[PDB]
Amino acid sequence: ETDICKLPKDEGTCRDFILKWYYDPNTKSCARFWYGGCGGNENKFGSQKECEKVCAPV
Repeated sequence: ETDICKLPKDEGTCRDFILKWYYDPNTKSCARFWYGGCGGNENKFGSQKECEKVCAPV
């Protein structure tokens, strides 16, 4: 959708690890990643369902 969905996965830094989801434009679907708590970007969602609503083509 918006160009935020095309941003790269960014695991960031810091050690407050939380599992997040990001949209992968190459597979047209969201996948999980571990975010460290600092230095990420906006292609980062708390659930697969939210990532898919905001980002996926259908």
